[PDB]
Amino acid sequence: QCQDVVQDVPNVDVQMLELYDRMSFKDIDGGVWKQGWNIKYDPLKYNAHHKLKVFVVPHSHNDPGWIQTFEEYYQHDTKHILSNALRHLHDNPEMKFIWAEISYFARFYHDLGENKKLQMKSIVKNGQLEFVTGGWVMPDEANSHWRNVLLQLTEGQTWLKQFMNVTPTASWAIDPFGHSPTMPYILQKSGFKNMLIQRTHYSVKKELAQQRQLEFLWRQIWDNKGDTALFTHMMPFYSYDIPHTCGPDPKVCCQFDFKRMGSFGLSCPWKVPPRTISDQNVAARSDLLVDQWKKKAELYRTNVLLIPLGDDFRFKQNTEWDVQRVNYERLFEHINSQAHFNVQAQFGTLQEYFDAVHQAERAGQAEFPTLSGDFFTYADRSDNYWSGYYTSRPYHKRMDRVLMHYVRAAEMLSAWHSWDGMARIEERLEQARRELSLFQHHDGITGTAKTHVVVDYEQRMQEALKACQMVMQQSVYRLLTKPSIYSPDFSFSYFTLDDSRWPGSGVEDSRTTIILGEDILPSKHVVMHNTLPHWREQLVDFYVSSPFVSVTDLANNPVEAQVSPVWSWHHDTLTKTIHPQGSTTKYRIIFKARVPPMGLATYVLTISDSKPEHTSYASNLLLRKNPTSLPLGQYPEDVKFGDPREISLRVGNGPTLAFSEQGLLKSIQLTQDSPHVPVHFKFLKYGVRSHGDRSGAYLFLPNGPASPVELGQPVVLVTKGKLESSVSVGLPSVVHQTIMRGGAPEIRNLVDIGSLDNTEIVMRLETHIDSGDIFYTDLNGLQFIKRRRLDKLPLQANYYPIPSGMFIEDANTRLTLLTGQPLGGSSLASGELEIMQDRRLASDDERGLGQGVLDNKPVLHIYRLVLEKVNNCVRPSKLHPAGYLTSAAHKASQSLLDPLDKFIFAENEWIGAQGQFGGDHPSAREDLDVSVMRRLTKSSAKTQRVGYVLHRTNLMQCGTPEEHTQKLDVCHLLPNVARCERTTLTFLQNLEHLDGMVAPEVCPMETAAYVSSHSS
Ligand SMILES: CC(C)(C)c1ccc(CC[C@H]2CC[C@@H](O)[C@@H]3[C@H](O)[C@H](O)CN23)cc1
Ligand SMILES: [Zn+2]
Repeated sequence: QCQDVVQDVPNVDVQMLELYDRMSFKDIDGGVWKQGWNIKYDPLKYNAHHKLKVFVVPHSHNDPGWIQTFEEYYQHDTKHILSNALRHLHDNPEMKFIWAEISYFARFYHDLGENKKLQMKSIVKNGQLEFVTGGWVMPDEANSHWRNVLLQLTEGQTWLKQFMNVTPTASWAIDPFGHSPTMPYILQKSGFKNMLIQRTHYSVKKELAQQRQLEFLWRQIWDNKGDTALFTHMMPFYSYDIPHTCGPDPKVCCQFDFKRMGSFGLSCPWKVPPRTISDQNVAARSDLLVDQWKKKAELYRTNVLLIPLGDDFRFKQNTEWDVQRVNYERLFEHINSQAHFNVQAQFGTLQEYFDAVHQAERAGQAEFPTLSGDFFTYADRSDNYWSGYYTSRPYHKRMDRVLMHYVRAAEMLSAWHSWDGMARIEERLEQARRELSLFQHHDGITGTAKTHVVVDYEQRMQEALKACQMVMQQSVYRLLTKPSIYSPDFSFSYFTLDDSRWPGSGVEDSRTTIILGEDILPSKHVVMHNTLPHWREQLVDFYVSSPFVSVTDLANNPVEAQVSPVWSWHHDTLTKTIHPQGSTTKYRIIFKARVPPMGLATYVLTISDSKPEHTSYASNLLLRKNPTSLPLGQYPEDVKFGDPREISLRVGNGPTLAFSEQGLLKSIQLTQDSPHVPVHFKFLKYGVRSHGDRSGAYLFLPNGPASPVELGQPVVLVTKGKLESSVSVGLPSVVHQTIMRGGAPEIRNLVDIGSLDNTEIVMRLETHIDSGDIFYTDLNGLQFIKRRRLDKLPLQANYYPIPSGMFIEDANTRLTLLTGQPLGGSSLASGELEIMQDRRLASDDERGLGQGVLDNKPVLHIYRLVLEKVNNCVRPSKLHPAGYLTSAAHKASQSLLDPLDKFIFAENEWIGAQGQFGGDHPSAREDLDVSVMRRLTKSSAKTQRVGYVLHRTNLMQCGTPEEHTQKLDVCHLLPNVARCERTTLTFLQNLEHLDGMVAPEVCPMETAAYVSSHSS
């Protein structure tokens, strides 16, 4: 039944890792096609019986924020583009136009009067205006999580189905900076038949063009059968603009951009202007244009040619619509009437192009190659590799992952009930989904926008977090209060969220202290939520106003707890040291919470006069020369001091970690008997070139390999507890922390690059693992792909996105680093892993942004570090392009991305409180996730509908007995089920009516969607 994703290497015509190994990547002058060759064709190829069919496709690339904000561009440009498209298409029935960004289209359509709404629907229904992709945005493909690529796709397509009555089946991605196979994966499971891409390495375009492999069936790297395949068109030239879309010679194509004659303030840099088409020049102009088209056609296999016609924010002015349309109409009338050309040219849409290509395929005219792999890391010219944006603006990259999880938790917690309109649940969730979707844009999460635009995206995401908190806390109050007592004010705050890692300690003082006292309040209820569909334990922590606090469950059973101080790090501008201060007023309490699948668990925190029986207190040791006292108020244990030294720590039965005198990891010992395996953390810095091209928001152009950060004699703080221990050190630009709770450690870096211009800070791991030139990185949090370091390419070409994790391995040992934020990284030598923390760049890199990156702010990066023996694991063969996580590594990733949520009851007494929700939910096998749970109907619908996205990853078999778990049937999670359907991933089309109303579990590496219908 299920394909084996480990043991069968797919047979494909093009495999990108293998192609990379063989290619030479020489950057030679190809002539007018600077990165190609002088294309030749046989004029006799086309004739009366075999004509070249040419589709000229007008378009306008509209960024939802870049140099201006979304709203600034809407007011200045996009509202005029859309208004004039409506008028011009209405008045000219043969003219066509494609549109990608639904965030803008929705913003426009809601402001139109009814007369114009009807006109707009008519030009869509008749095929003149065609939506391509239909997502909220055209997202980044490097840093984005697959869950959020799906979220923004669904937001735009749901809008289109409701208001336009259409669902695109062709995708258009002309500007993201390199391309991911996560896109065809999601698109093919969302009803798509075709997709188009543009920004791939110039050497890749040349190689594929020579073999006519620019159109291909793109399947996943593990897919042996080919059921994931999606037909893909790669454009062949340097840009999507008119000079790089008519043919190989931009000096010629520029003459066919009729906006460049002067009055629009545009010109042709190749020094020959366009000229108005007339009866006296149309034969010579047609000669030149058809010659360009026939050259382009030589690179493809059918007699159907795609010619995009557009650029950024084009088709704004009425006069521009006229100048392009009238000149092209004169060319078509001539060309189409001159038999000697054997061409039929017309305005078209993207779908019309793909339909004609496949008609040719079915007529036996062409067969297409199969392809797997990705298209990172992009270079547009010379050694200019776009690996800088894997790290740029890292504060907002981390915020993306925080809001990702809060959107999932708010949608899931509120899905359990139907809500009155007055509760504003749908309103708040729509806002949250739309702001997170907007940020997936290729100038949002990428960190490539102007400073004031980054500020706009941040403000929008903060509003979205506040929306999620409101929805979550109203839902907890309803799920855990006796129904006949439940008395909501939908504007009131019953709970406040407590989040230990966002914005994080030393970033923002945002967390509330639980205030207890004999003369004010003896106790406080807290609740934990677990969005994952299996029973979960996790340590949780809260700030409390006394160290003498104990924890009980809601059966009044004692729960073991640990109290630690609250430590903050300060750059002391007097002593010129970075050192910690302990609170005299607040303390941390830590305990293990145990929470049902997709459920809630309540605990109680109670003050006492003295040390509680079931609460312990951490010891604290400050290692530094020249110490001064550190008082901690009521904290029962005195801080200890010492000169810097090496130290070792072990929590529970977990690993034993050894640290250098500078507070950095030096070894891990897995068990009592086992070796101390060398695993060393080191911080280094890259700089910028003093001559030639400069690093900026997009480009990473280092001045050689990185140099060690000079550490001096840093201050190291060691906290030792029964439940949690840690080592923290104040380094220049980074407070580095290693935390131990009995399994793989958690690493946290508080990164403040300060005023260090032209510096990139990297965290490196050095091991003696015999990895050679191989490492693995993930794609969109969905899959791990094999990388090979290539010494034939420069350092920056060997950097890849690290959206969620990376690893190196040999026959016996693996080291995996999981991340809570997307960052750039590599393995530049055998046994090494490295990941960039932040970058501050004084110069612009000449890709249109017009500024460096000088707006850095403190960010708390989070990680898990997993060292494992792998000699017993069943792994793919040497030729397989994929890799897979172990159970421990996958759970460590989930701990970063989807932790327990923590709620503190706001008032003094919670009347009607209950102890647990979800105790009867099935606890599914560990590789299965409910990625999305979303109610799809408002309260007035007679038949309620709930949508689920189910994802099964693939974990290595390494000899651990599988325990029994329960089957998860999402269609029976809510009562009174009347129907269960399998749908596309956007929920917009029903694909299968399911027997017995049971939703089957999915295969490894597959994602399915189901909708349950319920009688209400
Ligand atoms: C020549 C000059 C002015 C430096 C320049 C260079 C490049 C560009 C286009 C940049 C591309 C790729 C990066 C990307 O950030 C931008 C926006 O998303 C916009 O849609 C055009 N894109 C625009 C202008
Ligand atoms: Zn763009």
